[PDB]
Amino acid sequence: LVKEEIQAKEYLENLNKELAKRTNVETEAAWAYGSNITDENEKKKNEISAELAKFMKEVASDTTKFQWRSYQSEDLKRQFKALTKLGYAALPEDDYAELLDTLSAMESNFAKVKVCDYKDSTKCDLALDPEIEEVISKSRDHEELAYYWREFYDKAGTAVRSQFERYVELNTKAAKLNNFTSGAEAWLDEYEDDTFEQQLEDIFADIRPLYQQIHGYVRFRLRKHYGDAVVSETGPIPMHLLGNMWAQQWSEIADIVSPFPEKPLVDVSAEMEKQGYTPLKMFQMGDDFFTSMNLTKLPQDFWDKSIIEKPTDGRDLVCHASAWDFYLTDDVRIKQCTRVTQDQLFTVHHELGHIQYFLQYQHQPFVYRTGANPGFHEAVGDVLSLSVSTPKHLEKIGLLKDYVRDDEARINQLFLTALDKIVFLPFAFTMDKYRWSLFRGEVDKANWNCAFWKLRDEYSGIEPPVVRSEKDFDAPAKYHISADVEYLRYLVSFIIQFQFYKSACIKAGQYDPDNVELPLDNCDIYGSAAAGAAFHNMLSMGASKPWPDALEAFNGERIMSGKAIAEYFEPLRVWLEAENIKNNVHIGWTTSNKCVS
Ligand SMILES: *[C@@H]1O[C@H](CO)[C@@H](O)[C@H](O)[C@H]1NC(C)=O
Ligand SMILES: *[C@@H]1O[C@H](CO)[C@@H](O)[C@H](O)[C@H]1NC(C)=O
Ligand SMILES: [Zn+2]
Repeated sequence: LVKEEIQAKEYLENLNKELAKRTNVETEAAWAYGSNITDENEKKKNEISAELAKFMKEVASDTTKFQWRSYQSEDLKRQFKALTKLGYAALPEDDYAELLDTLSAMESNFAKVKVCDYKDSTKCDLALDPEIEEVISKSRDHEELAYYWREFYDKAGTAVRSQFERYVELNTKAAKLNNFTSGAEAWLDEYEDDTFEQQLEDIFADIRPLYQQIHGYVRFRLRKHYGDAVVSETGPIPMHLLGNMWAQQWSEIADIVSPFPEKPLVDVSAEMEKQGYTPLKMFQMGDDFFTSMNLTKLPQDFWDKSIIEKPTDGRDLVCHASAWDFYLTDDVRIKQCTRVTQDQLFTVHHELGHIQYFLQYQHQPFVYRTGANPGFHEAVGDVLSLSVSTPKHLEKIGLLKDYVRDDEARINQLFLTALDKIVFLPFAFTMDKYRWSLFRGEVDKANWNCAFWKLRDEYSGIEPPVVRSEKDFDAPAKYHISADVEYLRYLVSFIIQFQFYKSACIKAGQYDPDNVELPLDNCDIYGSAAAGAAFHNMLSMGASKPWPDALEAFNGERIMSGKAIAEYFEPLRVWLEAENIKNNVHIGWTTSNKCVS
């Protein structure tokens, strides 16, 4: 049994190596398909996934040869337990193949959406990225906005209802084969905490009043721009006016809702273009931020194999930005259809945070080469982006000029940041609240579409521009819903990234709550080896320990907390509460009239 444990340790070392080797090729096939959507690439991706699922079944069976619950090493026991968890690979081979086909159909559908131009309906080659996203972000023609909203949701959402239904069924079947009640419990398993969902309810409830104030002010300002017939005083905000196809962040309309329109609003896109920025330069700058913190420089494979601008050959691909670990040493890549904008610069850092994480844990055994939890993975790059976005940093790198950081400019900047960070929280929560409700069998198929919009109303106080019904199916028009990517990770990320940022800022000498010269919202951790060390300590652990141990390695904390994010926006909360009372701004909303059961 001491002998058996020694044998089990060698068995796991070899198994992890083999899993990394096989997953490398699965990842190559997935990369090929995602960068070039073809029936041939789809078939190879799905065959290799099927072969790997069959291997995982064998692995799970082989683990029963070892009396691993009697072993001394908690590490070995953790590895064995992770290797017993089959997920979708628990499905019978025919069901697994059908699930893969279903997922590919939805992903292909999303990637291939083309719409007709509003001004000339004979031009029908407008894609989400970049053409439709450009219109939704920049047009202030409410009819044009509503047209693109409808065309996109009809094609990206409604077209895949039947595939989505079958996916829900197979996801549920898989979950029950793994002894989870549903796919909701399967997803929640990744956080290794039986109170995790309630913890999020509690944090969300604390931040919700600030969201209500932001919502009310934005509606007030939208109504002043568009008039009562377009934006009602008391109803949910028509979502097509919020600058984003899913209304998940509202910073693209900052020029119609900024607190002080006479005072500066940071948008460095023009200066980036004036200075001849390219996607390459943007990625080089991100790399430089990480190396400035004494973290790992991007390896040669990254530069040689990444795709950092949209192809011009007219093939179909998934343009949704992503970061890829190929499970060797130093083979890590990003695929991004990069444009030279402030928003895209943040996305670059977001994706490079994933890459940094891959590099930091690449010597862990294969089973531990992943995030402490899914939210940790999403948070890394956003911590850097918070620094990148500060007037302090943008002035230093020459992208922001003639900027006086007076009280009004500060409110503009905090408000802009809140349009990205606070507004996203109810959005992110609803993406999984909706799917969990379907996974759990709590909504009859007859009510699936209005269940989606009811949640979007309840939590975000937004609604479609036009009346929808159960003849539409709108949820899959969000990438992650069509792609079967869990979304709670982003809610978790948006909370914990402020915990990481606050701690890194203190370690860098960039934040002191008692010093007016060092406010949290102007902290730049660029150049801080001390902040980098904290990242190294956490990120190098991968998934070797439960996430509270990874957090503790960073800053001694073990608890997920909304204190930091509230602290960041406290100056905005004070101003905004006073401003809404001053202007008699209506808070809250009536139930939406936009979904017919
Ligand atoms: C796209 O993939 C197909 C194989 O499915 C291939 O014939 C074609 O050359 C590929 N294009 C690129 C740019 O890789
Ligand atoms: C920087 O990182 C290297 C590599 O991890 C480490 O050995 C060294 O201690 C760090 N240097 C500083 C100044 O923190
Ligand atoms: Zn991400």
